[PDB]
This record gives sequence, structure tokens and C-alpha cells, in this order.
Amino acid sequence: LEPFYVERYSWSQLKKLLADTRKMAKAPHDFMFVKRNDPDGPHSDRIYYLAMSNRENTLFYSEIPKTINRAAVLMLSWKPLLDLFVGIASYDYHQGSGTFLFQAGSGIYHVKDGGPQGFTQQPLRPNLVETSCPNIRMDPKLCPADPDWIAFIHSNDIWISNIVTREERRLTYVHNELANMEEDARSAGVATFVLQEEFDRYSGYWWCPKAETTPSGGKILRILYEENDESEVEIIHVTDSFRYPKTGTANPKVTFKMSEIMIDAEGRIIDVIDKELIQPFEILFEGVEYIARAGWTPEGKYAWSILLDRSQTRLQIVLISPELFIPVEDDVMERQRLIESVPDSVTPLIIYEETTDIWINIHDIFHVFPQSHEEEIEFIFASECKTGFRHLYKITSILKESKYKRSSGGLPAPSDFKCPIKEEIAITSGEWEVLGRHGSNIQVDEVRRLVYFEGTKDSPLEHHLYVVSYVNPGEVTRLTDRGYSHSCCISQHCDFFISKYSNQKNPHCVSLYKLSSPEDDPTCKTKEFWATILDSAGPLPDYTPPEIFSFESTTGFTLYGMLYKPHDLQPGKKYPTVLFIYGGPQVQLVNNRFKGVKYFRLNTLASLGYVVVVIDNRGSCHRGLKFEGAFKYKMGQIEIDDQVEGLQYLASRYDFIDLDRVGIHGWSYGGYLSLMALMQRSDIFRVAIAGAPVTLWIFYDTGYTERYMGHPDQNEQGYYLGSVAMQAEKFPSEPNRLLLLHGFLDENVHFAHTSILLSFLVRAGKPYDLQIYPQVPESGEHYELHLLHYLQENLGSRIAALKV
Amino acid sequence: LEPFYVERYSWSQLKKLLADTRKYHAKAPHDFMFVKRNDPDGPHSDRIYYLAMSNRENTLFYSEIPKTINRAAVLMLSWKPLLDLFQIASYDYHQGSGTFLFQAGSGIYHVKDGGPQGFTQQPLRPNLVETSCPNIRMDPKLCPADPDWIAFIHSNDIWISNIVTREERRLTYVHNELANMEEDARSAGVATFVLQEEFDRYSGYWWCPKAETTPSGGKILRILYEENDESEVEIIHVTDSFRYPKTGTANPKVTFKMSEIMIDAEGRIIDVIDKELIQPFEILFEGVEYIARAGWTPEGKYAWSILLDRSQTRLQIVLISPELFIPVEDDVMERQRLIESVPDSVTPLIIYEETTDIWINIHDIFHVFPQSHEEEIEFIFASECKTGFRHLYKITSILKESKYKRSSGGLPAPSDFKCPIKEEIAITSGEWEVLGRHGSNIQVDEVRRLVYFEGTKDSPLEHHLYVVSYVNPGEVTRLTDRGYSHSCCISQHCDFFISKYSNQKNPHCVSLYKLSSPEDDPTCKTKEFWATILDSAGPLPDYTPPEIFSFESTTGFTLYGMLYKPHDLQPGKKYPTVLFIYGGPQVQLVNNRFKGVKYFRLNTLASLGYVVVVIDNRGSCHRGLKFEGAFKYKMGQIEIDDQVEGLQYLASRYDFIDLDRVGIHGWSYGGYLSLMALMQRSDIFRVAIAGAPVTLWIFYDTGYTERYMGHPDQNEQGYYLGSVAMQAEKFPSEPNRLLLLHGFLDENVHFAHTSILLSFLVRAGKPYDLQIYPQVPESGEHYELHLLHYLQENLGSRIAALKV
Ligand SMILES: *C(=O)C(CC)(CC)C(=O)Nc1cccc(CN2CCN(Cc3ccc(Br)cc3)CC2)c1
Ligand SMILES: *C(=O)C(CC)(CC)C(=O)Nc1cccc(CN2CCN(Cc3ccc(Br)cc3)CC2)c1
Repeated sequence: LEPFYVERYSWSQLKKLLADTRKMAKAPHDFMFVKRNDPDGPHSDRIYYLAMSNRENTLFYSEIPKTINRAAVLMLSWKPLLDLFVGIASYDYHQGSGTFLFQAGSGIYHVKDGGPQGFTQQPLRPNLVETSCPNIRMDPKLCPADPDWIAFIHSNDIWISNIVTREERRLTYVHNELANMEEDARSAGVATFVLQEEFDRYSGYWWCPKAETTPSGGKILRILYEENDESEVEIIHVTDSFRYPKTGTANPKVTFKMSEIMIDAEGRIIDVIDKELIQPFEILFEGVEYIARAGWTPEGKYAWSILLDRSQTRLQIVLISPELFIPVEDDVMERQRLIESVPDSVTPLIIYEETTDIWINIHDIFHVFPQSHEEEIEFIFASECKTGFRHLYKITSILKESKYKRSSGGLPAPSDFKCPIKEEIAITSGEWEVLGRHGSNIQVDEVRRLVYFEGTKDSPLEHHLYVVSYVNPGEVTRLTDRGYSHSCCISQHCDFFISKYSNQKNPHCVSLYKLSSPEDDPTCKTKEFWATILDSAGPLPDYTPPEIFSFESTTGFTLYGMLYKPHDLQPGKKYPTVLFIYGGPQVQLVNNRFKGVKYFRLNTLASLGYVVVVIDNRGSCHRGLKFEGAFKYKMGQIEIDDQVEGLQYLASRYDFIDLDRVGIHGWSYGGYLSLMALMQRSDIFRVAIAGAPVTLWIFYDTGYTERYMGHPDQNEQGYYLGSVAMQAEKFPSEPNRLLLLHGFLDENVHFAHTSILLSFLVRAGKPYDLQIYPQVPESGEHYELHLLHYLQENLGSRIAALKV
Repeated sequence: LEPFYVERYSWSQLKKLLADTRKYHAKAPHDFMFVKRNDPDGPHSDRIYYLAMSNRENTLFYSEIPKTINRAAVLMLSWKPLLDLFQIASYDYHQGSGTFLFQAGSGIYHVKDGGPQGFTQQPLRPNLVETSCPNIRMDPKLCPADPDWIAFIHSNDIWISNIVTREERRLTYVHNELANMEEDARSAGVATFVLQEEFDRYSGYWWCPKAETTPSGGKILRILYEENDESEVEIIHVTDSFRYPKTGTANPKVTFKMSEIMIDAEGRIIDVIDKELIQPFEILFEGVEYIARAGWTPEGKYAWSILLDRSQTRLQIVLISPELFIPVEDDVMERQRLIESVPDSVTPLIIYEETTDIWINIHDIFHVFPQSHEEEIEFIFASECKTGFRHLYKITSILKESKYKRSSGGLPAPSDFKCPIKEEIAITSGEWEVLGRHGSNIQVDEVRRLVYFEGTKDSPLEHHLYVVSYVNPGEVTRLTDRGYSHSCCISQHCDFFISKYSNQKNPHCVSLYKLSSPEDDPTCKTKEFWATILDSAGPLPDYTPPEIFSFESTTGFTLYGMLYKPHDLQPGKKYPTVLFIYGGPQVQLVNNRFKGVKYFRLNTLASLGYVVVVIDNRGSCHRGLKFEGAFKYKMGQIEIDDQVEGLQYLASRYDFIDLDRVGIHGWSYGGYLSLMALMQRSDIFRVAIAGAPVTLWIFYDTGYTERYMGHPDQNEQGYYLGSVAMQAEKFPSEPNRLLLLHGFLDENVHFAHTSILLSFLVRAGKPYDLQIYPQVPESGEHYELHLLHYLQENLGSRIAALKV
């Protein structure tokens, strides 16, 4: 077996090869179905969605016909909703009025369609909500109880504004804009860094969905909101500063607050009264670090919240009445009556609690049914804690009076607020998970008593839509067709669903499917193709996809992988190998989806004469909690074994793989593992190429690394062995093997990780190559050019072998 | 001619090689002072105090100068430690009392020796100057009028302290340590960044050398000081804040202040009166931007200052009477009363003014004789503005009353303060310069009416000590021996001089020389070796020194260079050349000094089989102002021509030079020219290694850049052509030719320079290599290791030749 050598292109030649092969907007999303209610008309519903037609992301609509010509395929035409000459990231809507509310760059706008007014046949002019606020307004939301009232964040304080009457008013006075960030670190209604970046919670205030009518003729509106104090949180810089809770250090001091807003009969604000918790957050919510999720029950009786402890091994779903909040009062004497007056039976209600010895994965599945009984709450939740796979559970919890009393003046023990679990039925089960992250959620048909959900049941390589009864869980019907991975949303009316779908050979496609039942059985569901929303681009003419392989690992698990064979493969020749890797939690690289957009250059590597390989090691997602928990306290230690094992599987199966010329490359956690690969297994990996690597886990934030490695004090050995900067001596003492890539202005994986590794590489007397991208297509073009040229000169070409 | 290729060592072998050649390898005695013993029975005439080292702290030593020597033998002066080790970079001294003052770590200490109290025979214990000041005290100075009083700087304000009574007091209230430096950017008695970095002025206050006695039996002590406001100056951050005046942008607002301190008969402070100039600085000193130097006349009658304009083409010497300062008064009537109280005859006295079409070079030479006439002042100054070479000039200026009167209410016209010149005599002349920087200065013997000075009269490759009369200047006697470059100081008594000397073959020695006259003529001076202070290490066996060469350039100047011939030079073989370079203003690499300490590694390159070349192109110092003025407005445009001309001279003279394997390397301005070399002349230079280079003149400071390039608006093309980051597309599209080296925390040539270059190299599609030193001997050893390997792999070795 002779060694294949890649063509030794010059720098200018390689650049021209990439500019030619290089020569992709956001697919329709955030769908919403509105019924026409016109017996005489041809359409049943109108759908609204956000999409990109190099254009602005904007609102569109399409008409859903009552019947279709089944010999033909219906292409829905995209009608623009807005009359334009930046982008809309998201939008709010209110069914009873037809009111849209959205943000577009610097402005908060509104229009009306599909309400009691009716349906437009032409683009609508966006109506600016006028303001006196100097700076940018963020996170706008319609009040569900009254669509004339919006809310938004301005300079870390909550504001409200009436779109009809032009009235505007600040609700919180927690921050001053002229004051600097070091002295003033408080905020209201805003999710802080860690909750946005590690828990995917972006809003920090929640409109109460119902209005309480006052005897006078007016009404009371409410806003639950978190208030944050980041004073004791660590500060860091980059070429102004921000608050980054480094692992083992302080997270922000949190609490819940209620803004109570009084309006008269004419829609004019009578007064605003900010209210705080009757006892501090630490007392009521013992051991809780993070407010992971929050909201209200359907009728606004209780606020709810999903609460985590610091270690993220204890989760709590807690109901919170508005009666628990009392006015923020100056005078302690006037205040003391307000505390005593609140009854002792009015308590926080921990309606659900669970624990794990691995970690809690937060998700967006949580559905609360209407209250049939004052003493009970009925809801669907998802959890991995019972079986190690995420499954839907229908739960009923009794709302009994707490044994603890506030008049006694004592402090409450852990279990004082626990509610008894009356019922707890498993809706789903098996060796596969329900998806609750990144848009995946449930849709609950309350009439037919069904629940739609996305799952890995048919394969860990494909997401599919399913439906099941929640009253008597039996058969789970798959609604999406096999051979594609899907991403779906279901109409609020539960008679339609849309799927964004693709597989390895075919680019993404968006289609509408009508749902039906047989007359005899409403429980049973069938689907029928209705129309195309976005047609597939067609198979890319010069992109050759990889083959999804697998193998039975010594670890017990099956491990899946992608293999790009070298193009124009000559028999009796062995080829240089490039291992691409991410390998960290919350990500799966290997699945039946189209990879020719993001990972197009893995094809390009195959075209040059490289064997590209991707392998999802233990710790990757969509394989259950036990699979994910394999590296708890052991980040860096187990991942390369999996990668090497899968690499050796392919080597004995395919002798076109040269094991002597193996390179590895990854970004972020992939860069981390690329460095570990060169440190631990230099016998296997000739070159490592680390992009934005994590080199030292004490430099990373609380929410992420404490979940997977615990508090640093309790795991000095795990933090040591998993940090590459504290093991610089283990890198090779020969150059052209280690390449570091990093942006200067990196917000997640700071340049500190790179420069501390560099600082320790200099101590150890070890060689490295470095590239920087100080601020953009230009950087990406240069990265790919430099990367290919590096693999050529130090791995693939004939000079590569002669260099050693 | 066969090409020689260097032996391709591994990274471990090179590290080892460097470690062994380093294994065989301290501040030489400096800041000397001669104190007379005054004992007609003792064996010693003088004791000499000096700062010196032996990896030890730099500390004060003393040595005994004997009245006679054994003239056959050679006397080694033994170093007696003056201080007892603690439970020093500079020092102050009071002759009449024998008081030493110096900062050592956080503390300011004092001891007594060589005064009335006599001479110690053992080390003294340093006495701490006690303080209530929280922060570190800087720049301690003794009041020459009273040795009980010191001044120091603390949190950018001036303080004083009495070392007998322990009274401590704050004189200025200009800065608040609590306030952040965006708000608080004022300082008192401190030289700002540009004046420390580009003019070598470190102190910003000056004690008046005499005390004015009061009627009560007390006295008035005085301190002249500069007050700086840096509010309008540009700020930069480096991984704390910096006030960095970028070229074309604002320098600090400056003024002179005067602090009148009233002391009673028993040495207690009665009062402190802060005093400002009668009219603002801009009115009294029209056109002045920089306070370059300042002090007092010997009798404390006037303050003097050397004032520069922004272009640095006008130098003034002004006398500033203490009568020009009135107290600070917020009250408007009280202040207006004080202006009219000062006579109109009290005026700034511009005793000297010069101009040039090139630039003013600031120096430390300025000597004022005792005032005989109240309307005449006599002084020695040095200047290049007459002949183009720096020479000593004795001047007598007449102190007439100005024509401008403060009562008339107008503003002074630009020459109203200019004194007439009664006499101006050249003490020296010729095609060579007097040295006035980096310790070089004059010593004026006022009895014999001679001036001792250092200069380049015998050669531009050696500094020598000379003496000449200032009354009837004729014969200039060289006092130092040929075949060595010298750095000297003369005893205040003018009967001794010390020389720190070396040459190309011999490491540095420090020897003492006694001065005498023949009995018939005190004007004539002879020298005799007296004793050694520091013995030579001897020629080191490892180190082969370079040969100095010269060539007659086409530009009309002789240009000098150094040549390291390869070690074990083979017949019929051509070797790879490394051109090492600085090539910027104020520096001379090529002279008859020992280069085996700092430039040892140029010898190491010759031991590996490289030809090493150093050439002092036009712009270098020690060749007069015309030679230096070559690149006026044209930095980066002429330097490489001279380098390439000198290299071609050596090539046709020596067949062992391989002109197809030339690399270039340098730091700071040498890194700049290394980039320019690869950009302008890719034909000659294969590889360029640029260390901490200026890539953009608009990012460098005012004091340096505007001196040589003028203001950017006056020189659009020079700034474009001279800034390499503006011309990234002119770099090669072959990799392994450009290596950038930079520290991350550099505060002179900032990382900004490299990061913007990288941005434009990335945007232009050009390859580069990069190494960083995030903060130390480790950094240096890795730099050397990487630099030898980089040249091996990309210029010298066999693989390098194949790699093209
Ligand atoms: C890591 O998680 C972060 C954020 C997602 C943060 C540190 C990161 O930095 N991601 C990041 C940085 C730079 C570029 C990308 C996009 N990435 C590049 C690699 N590409 C595969 C590939 C492209 C070209 C060639 Br040649 C080989 C391989 C996938 C997309 C992400
Ligand atoms: C430039 O003037 C500055 C400040 C003095 C500011 C940018 C500077 O950075 N100087 C600087 C940086 C780093 C190292 C030095 C010391 N310098 C290195 C080169 N050396 C000669 C040499 C050593 C090794 C080899 Br291999 C070849 C040549 C002289 C000392 C200065």
C-alpha cells in the first residue's frame, strides 16, 4: 500500500480554488395559524411566519386552501405582511384583536391582521410606537389581557406604553444610565449573561395573562419579573466590560418582583405599585441559584417557575401567588401590618421536585391544564430523572396549606412547601428521548386529549413528529416520513403541522401537512401532504455527502460517525486523514441531515485527497442521560478514546486510511479536544488545529462548567486533568504539529484561554503556530485558505513527509 | 560556488544548544561621586560612592582613593558596602551634611556619611522616612537649602517630609486617588508619558537651592513644578488606563507652578502657599508645547527652562523669576489686587533662541556660571543649529526690561521677552559631535576655566573624553586611550575621572584616572592610571567578535557596518545571510564596543553557518544632524536602500555571501524596517522577522513621530508610504517569508500596531506567521529557540531550499 500525496498547490492557487468552489437565507419559521372563518371563501386558515426572501428577515403570510388538487403539488406563494422599501428576529401576537408587535432594529412597531377587523390583501404599513426614551428599547411584549398595552426593557428597567393613547411610563427604578457599570450593577426584566448563554432564557419579565376588574370600573394588570444584582459578580474586559460569573465564583443575587398597574375606565394609568416578596428569595426558595424558566398559569391565578440549585442536580416547579407580594415600603411601621395581614396558608407551592446524580437538562416543555378543582393542579412536564431518557409525564399535585406559619416568626425547613403528588402517569417511555430544546416543544390538543411531540424513537439519527393520548397512553403514532430528520411545529388548532426536513443527500425543505381522524375514532391520527412552503434547492451537483457509519464500542454503547471517502479513490493507495470534532455536551454532529452548507468544506477536503471523519463520542446528545453523563467530572479524559476507537474501526475496515498521517481539527470544545488529542495521543495524531479552544476550565462560566464538572473546590483533580494550559509540558517538542486559531474579540471563549495556554507553552519551551482574526467573510476566507495550506504542507503533501 | 546548508537540528537539539552556550553567562558601577577626606595624616584623598551589582540588588558601595600608588603594581579598589541589608536605582546627596536619600522598594530611606560627622568604617543602617501616606512614594529629593527636608510624589501630588521632626505635609491637591482617571487626569510634579519616553525627563519638580530668610528667624523654601492636565489626551487600555498622546492629537495642557513653604526658627511649617503664573502659560510662552528641561540658577535667583514648540524646530531657554508667581486666589478682587502689585519689569527672559529646518535634539548639557552683573547672565550650552554638529558654546545674554507692560492691558508680541546676545563663542568645532545624552555631560572647572566633555572627534566609532579652555578655546586634549569606546564621569573637584570602557574584542572595564597639570601651565592636562574599579572578564573563548567595515556610499556618506564571518569557513561555498537591523533615529549599532553581551546570539548564528550583517543606514546618530536628517518626512523610504547597498558591497567583496538566501530581523524600529524590506524589496529578502514593529505612524506618539515626520496633515504621502499596515497588499503571497513577534502588554509600541497589520494582511489575502509573549527569561529563551529554528527551516537548511 503506497501513500497518496495531495497536490502541492501554492498559496495563490489554493485561494483561487476556494473562491471558485465557494461560488442560503433563513428558512420560514415562527409559524402561526389563524382561521379565516368564512363559509363562502376558499381558504380555511392563513399562516404567518418569519422568513428571508441577501434580504431582511421579515413577516410573510400564505393562504391555506380548504381543498387541493391531489394530482398536483401546491406551492404556497409568500405574501409580504409589511409595506417596506435590519430584520425581525421574533414577534408577538394577540388573537382577539389581530395585533402583531415586533422590533425591527431601533424601533418597536405594530400592525393588525386576522382579528375582528379582518384580513388584508396588501402589505401593511408598520406603525411605530412613539417614545421619549433616548436609548434602544428591547424585548417588546403585548399584554395578553389588554392589547393596547405593551411592555419593553430600556436601560435595564421595565417600561410600559399604550399604543392607542400614546401614554408611556417607567415601572422600575433599579438602574441609572449615567452611572457606570462597576458602581451600578442592578437590572430588572433582563436575563443575565449565564441564563441567556447557558440556559436559553432571554426574557426576564412575564405579563400576567388576565385582568382583575376593580370595583371602580377600571382594572389591575400585573408583570412578574426577576430583579438581578450583579455587584459581587466578576468583571472582565475586551477591546467596555461585562459581568461574567467565572466557575466557583458568585452568580447574581436574584429575586422575584410584581409590578401592579392600575388603569381607569378610559385606559389611563391611575397608579403603579411595585411589590416585593413577603420573605426574601433565600428563605422562600431554599438552595436555589438559578431561575431557569418562568410564566403564569392559563388564567393568571399563580405565577410559576422552574428553579435549580447551584449544582443543577435538584429541579423544582413552584407556583407563586400574587398574594405573596407586598408593596415596597419605606416605613417599617406601616410595612409591619402588610406582612401580618397576608394569611399564613398563602405559601409557595412546590408542585414538583426531582433529583439526579448526573445533571438536570432544562427544556421548554411545560403545559398547565385549566383548573377543574381549587385544591389541585394538573400539568404535563418532561424529565430524564426517572429512566435516564426524556419522557412526558402527566402529573397532579394537591395544593394543601403549608404546615409552616409566618405569624410564628420561625424559618421554614426544606420540605415545608412540598405538595403531595396525587398522580404521575408516564405518557411516553422507551430507549429514546422526547425533544424539548431549540424550538422543539409539545402541542396539546385538549379536546381529543392528545399530545404532539418530537422524538428520537425511530432512530438517534432522525427527529420525528409523534402523537399520543395523555389520558390513556398506548400507541405512539409517527406522523413524519422516515429517511429524513424533521423539525416541526403544530397549528394551535391541531389540524395542521409544518415540517422543516432534510437528509444527507437533500437540502432542507418546508412542507405543510393536514391532520385528520377517522370518523369512528378521534384518538387516531393520519396526515396528508397539503402544500410546499419552501421547495428544496435540489441535490448539490458537486457536493458528495459522507456515509453514516457505526460500530459497537468497548464502552458498551453504539457510536455513530460520518466518513467522507477521498474523491477519485485509487486502489492500492493509503490517504491522509483529517478528523473533524466537536465532542462536547448539548451537540450531535452525526445525524441524517444535510451537511453540505455548514460542513461543505469537509467535502472540499475529500476532493483534495483527504479522508474526513466525524465521530460523536460519549457526552454528545440525543442518546440519553447515561450516555451524556459518561464524562461527568472527567471532561477531556474519555473523549479521545472514543475518537481513536472509531478511527481504528475504520482503519481495519478500509485500508485506504493511512494511520501515520492523521490530523485533527475542531472549534470551541472541538479545539479543546484537538489539543487534548495532541497532548494525550501524539502517537495517533500528527497535527492538531485548535480553533477558539478552552484551555483552562476555571476561566469558563458557572452555568456550563459547574454542571459538567461540579464546583472547582470539590474537583481540583478533574479541573486539572481537563485543563490543557496546566499541562503544557505534555505537548510535543517538535514544531508544525500544533496550530492555534482565535478571534481577539471573543465573547464566549475569551482570548485569555489562548494567551494563558501561550504563556504556559513558552514556560515549557514548546513550539506552536498561531493565527488571529482581530475583528466578516474576509476572516473566514483566510481561515479556510490557511487551514488547507497548513494540512497540505504539514500533513498531506510530499514535502509534508520529507519535512519530519 | 556550492551552497552551504546549516545542519538541520531538531527543536530539542536547538533548545539544548542554546542552553549550553548560555551556561557560561550585573550593572557596572555608576552614578559616581567624589568626597574629599580632608585628613593630612590619613592615606586617602577621596572616597568614591557608587551604585553597583554583583543576581543581587543594586545598592550603594564605597571605595578609598589613596594619595599615592605603587606605579609598577595595579591597584584593585575593593567594594565596601555602605548599607546594611534591609530587614536602589538612584540617590540624592547633600555635601555639607553628608545625607544620602534614596528609594528602596516601597520605602524612602536615608543615611549619613562623609559630612561633618565623618566617614564610616562599616555598613550603615538605612533610616526609614516615616509616612502616613497609604500608597507608594516616588521620586524622593533632598532640599539642597536644608537637608532635614525632602520632597516626594504620592498619588500624582507633591508632598514634603522632615526627616528629623517627622512632620509630613501635602503641597498640592490636584489629584484624587479615589476618583477614576476618566474623571481625574491632573498631576503635579510628575513628567507625563511622552516626556519620560521621548525626551528622557523623569522628574517634574525642582527644589530651589537657596532659602530666603524671614524677619522672624524662619525661612521660605521653594519648589518649582509642572502642573499637567491630561483630560483632552487620548486614552488606551492594556490587559489600567494610559494617557497616550497619539500623533496629530492633543498633548497635555501644561503650566509652571511655585510652592512657597514658610518654616519657623525651630524647623516647623508655618504656612504653605501655592502660586500660579501671573498670566497663563500660553500667553507668557507663546508657541511652547513641551517643557523639555528645567532647574534653577546656582544662587536660586531664577528658575530656568528649555522650551520646545510642537514641531520641535524652535528651542528657547527662558529665565523665570519667582516674582512672576502670585498666590492662587478664587476671589476676583483679591486676585486682581495681586496682579497690579507685581511690577511690569518682572518678565520672562528668553536668554537663548535657536531654530532648525531638521529637528531639535534635546540634551542634558546646560551650565550657568555665578552671576557677577545683575543685568548679565553667562552660560555654557550645546547646539547643532549653527554648523550641523553638536558643539559647546559659551554665551552671555543681557537681561533688559521688556517692552511689553502688564499695565497697558495688551498681550505680549512674540519677541518682547527676547534678551540680546552680548557674546557668543564657539568652545569647540569640527566634523564631529559633543555628546549630551544617556549620561554624557560636561564638567566645568571654574578655577582653571576648563570644560571636560565627551565626543566623536577621534572617530565616530569611539566616544572619548576631552578637555578644553572655555575662555580662549584652542587645543582640545583627548584624555582617553585609543582602541576603546569610553563612557566617563569627572569628579566635581576636577582632579579625577572614571572610564567605563570596552572594545570589539574586550568586555567592559571600569578604571580610575588621576588628572594633573605641568607646573608651568594649569591649562594643560595629563592623565595617569590610578586604580581599577571593575576588572575585565577577559576575552571569552566561545565568542568570536565581528569585523567593523565601511563603504563609500553613492549618497556621499561613509556608512559603517559589522560583519560576522561564518565559523569554520569553507573554500568554494556560499552561506545564507541574516541582516540584523535597528536603523532608526537616536541609535548607533556599529561602533568599537563589546557586542558579546547583548548581541552574543549574532555570534551563535555565525557558529551555525550564517553570515551576519549590521549596517548603520542614514538616520543613525553620532554622525551629525545632516546625516541624521536624511529621512525627514520620509521614514521607511531610504533605510533599506543603504542596507541593500552595504550588502551588495559585501557580496562583490566576499564570494561566501549568498544573495539568494538573505533574511532580515529587528526589533521596534528594526521590526518596522524588516517589514519594509520584505514589502519594498522581495527580490533581495527571503524572510523578514519583525519584532514589536511600528506598522502605522498615526498610532505612535506626538513627541517622537512629529519630530521626524511632522504633523499628518502636513505629510499625507510620508505617513502613507511610511506606514506598512496601509500597504498590506504589497506583501508576498508566498508563506514562510513573514514572521511577526509581539508582546501583548507592550506600552511603547502597542499590540494595536500588530493587530491592525494582521487585519489588513487578512483582508488582503496574505500569509503570515505569529508568536506572542503574553507577559521574564522564559520569553527570551523561547524567542531565541523559535528564531533559530524559523531561520533553519525557512532560509538556511536543505529542506528550506526544497520548500520553495
Ligand atoms: C464555539 O462553540 C464557538 C461558537 C459556536 C465559540 C468559541 C465558535 O467560536 N465557533 C466558530 C468559530 C469560527 C468559525 C465557526 C464556523 N465553523 C467553522 C468550521 N466549519 C467546518 C469547516 C470549515 C472549513 C474547513 Br477548510 C474545514 C472545516 C464549521 C463552521 C464557528
Ligand atoms: C524597541 O525599541 C522596544 C523597547 C526597547 C519596544 C517595541 C522593544 O520591544 N525591545 C525589545 C523587545 C524584545 C527583546 C529585546 C532585546 N533585544 C532582542 C534582540 N537582541 C539581539 C539578538 C538576539 C537573539 C538573536 Br537569535 C539575534 C539577535 C538584542 C536585544 C528588545
